[PDB]
This record gives sequence, structure tokens and C-alpha cells, in this order.
Amino acid sequence: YFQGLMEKYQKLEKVGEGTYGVVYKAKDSQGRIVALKRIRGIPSTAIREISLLKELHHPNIVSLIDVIHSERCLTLVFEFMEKDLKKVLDENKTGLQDSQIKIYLYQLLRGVAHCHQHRILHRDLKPQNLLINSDGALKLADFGLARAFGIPVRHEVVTLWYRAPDVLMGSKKYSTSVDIWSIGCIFAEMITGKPLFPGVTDDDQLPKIFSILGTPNPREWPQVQELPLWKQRTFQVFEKKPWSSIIPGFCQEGIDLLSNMLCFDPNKRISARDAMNHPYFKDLDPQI
Ligand SMILES: Nc1ncnc2c1ncn2[C@@H]1O[C@H](COP(=O)(O)OP(=O)(O)O)[C@@H](O)[C@H]1O
Ligand SMILES: [Mg+2]
Ligand SMILES: [Mg+2]
Repeated sequence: YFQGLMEKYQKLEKVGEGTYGVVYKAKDSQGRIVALKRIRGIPSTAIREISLLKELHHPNIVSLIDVIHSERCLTLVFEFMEKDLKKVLDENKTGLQDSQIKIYLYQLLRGVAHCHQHRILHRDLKPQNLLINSDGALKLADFGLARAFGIPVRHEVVTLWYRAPDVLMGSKKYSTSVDIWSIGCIFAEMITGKPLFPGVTDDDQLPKIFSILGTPNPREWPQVQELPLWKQRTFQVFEKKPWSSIIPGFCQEGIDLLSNMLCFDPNKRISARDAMNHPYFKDLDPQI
């Protein structure tokens, strides 16, 4: 049993795990099911997370309903979600059904557009941080690395598989573009069931991106040369693999949308809102 500011919660089964604690299923005194994310320098990270979550009230963003403070641990109380996208991809090793890719991508874009409109960047979008409930609603979660505009950035070993090439090259500037890259990586992962850029080491990351989309050309994107790592490193020059080989047989409008998400120049990359209005979503009800 745990006492919050809003209600009392009865601990049930462990429904997840994490770097600083365990996520459990839980029950309200009145019966309503919830999630308890237990958090063990670390209290500052949890405080940031709560403050950002309290600014983000949207159907496509995991709802924070309460906080339990204990000398030992900070417990976040969320609406319950049955699964996550990593778990969904594990059951579909060769990709998802086309209608589902379309549903999940639209909701992922809508949640991110809400973030961006509220001047917050997620910065850690990946299938395990994309929660899916018992009704198929996709919601953003884990705002642990989120960045509010104008607030300075303040370390855990995480995957660089969804990180934008300019960020991996040392860019530190605030850009909504960093999230759209991750969305592109996720979009491609939902098509094949496999990660688009799974570099073997943190060092292999940029050569892995470049091996698929080509090595960026400074005449096309002049600002590459201005980036820190581009100055202190030499990269093997690659030609872009055709989309016909990356995502074989996927619809033309989906390939066009993906290509606008995965372009190197952050100033040319499609925004979350413009991507929602792309011909690829023509048939989809926006009121989902
Ligand atoms: N609202 C929720 N409902 C159910 N399970 C959840 C919920 N939030 C998180 N989880 C589960 O536990 C993991 C929680 O870790 P997360 O929220 O991403 O924190 P972290 O990765 O920082 O430790 C998730 O990836 C998921 O498997
Ligand atoms: Mg996480
Ligand atoms: Mg965390």
C-alpha cells in the first residue's frame, strides 16, 4: 500500500523494469487500475520528468495522475498501459500490418506535435518508450531526457539507434527536428520489424546511418562542416541505398513521408504537424 496526494494505491504485479526502479500494476481504493513507476542526483531527474509531464495533457501522452514521496523512493503514478511498441515488435519480427503502421505513426506524430507546440522535445523516442494500452492507443512515455525550450540541459548508457546524425556529430542546439528523425527510425522499424540503424558500437552509429542513407555532402548541407565531430573525424563516403531495398514494396506515399523524416538537413526535415497532413494519411480518420 502507498499513499499519494490524490489516492491510496495497492501494489499488484511487476509490469515493467527500469534503470532506477521497477514499474508495477496497482489498484485504487475505488478500484481504478494504474501504474507505479518507482525511482531510487537521481531525484532531480524525476522532478524534471514530473514537471514536464504535468505540462503535457493529451490522449497521445502518458497521463501522470499522482506522485508518492518517500524518503527512500519517488513514485510516479500513471494511467495503466498493457504493453509497449518494443513488445509489439517482438510478436511481429517481419513488421506490422499496413493499417496499424498508419494508426501508430499518426498517434506518435500527434503526441510529438503536442510536445513541440508546448515547447518540449522528447529526445528519447524509441519503441520501448512508446506505450500501447488494451485499446491500441499509442502514447509517449519516459520524459527523462525531455528538453523544455529555454531551460538548460543537465548520465545513463542508452541506445543511439534513434538519435539524429547532427546530434551524434555534437550539435547541442534546440530543434524539433531531433524527434522527427527518431519517428522516421520508428516508422521504418514498424515496416520491417527490424531497427533501421543498429550500429554495433556508439562509434559505428554514424557509419551505419551513412551506409544506408549515404554520407552527407557538404555542398548539399553546408552546416555539416560547422559540426564538432565532422571537423575531428573522417567518414567513409557512401551512396544512398534505394528505398526499394530499404523498405521493399512499401506504398509510394509512405516512402515519400519516410524520406522527408530521414533527410540530413534539420531545416529541410518535415515537422510533426505537416507529416500528419501528408498524403500517406489521406484515408485515415484524423479524429482517432
Ligand atoms: N503507464 C504504464 N503502464 C504500464 N507499464 C508501464 C507504464 N509506464 C512504464 N511501463 C513499463 O515499464 C517500463 C518503464 O520504464 P520507463 O517509463 O521508460 O522508465 P525508465 O526506462 O526510465 O526506467 C516501460 O518501458 C514499460 O515496459
Ligand atoms: Mg524507458
Ligand atoms: Mg529514466
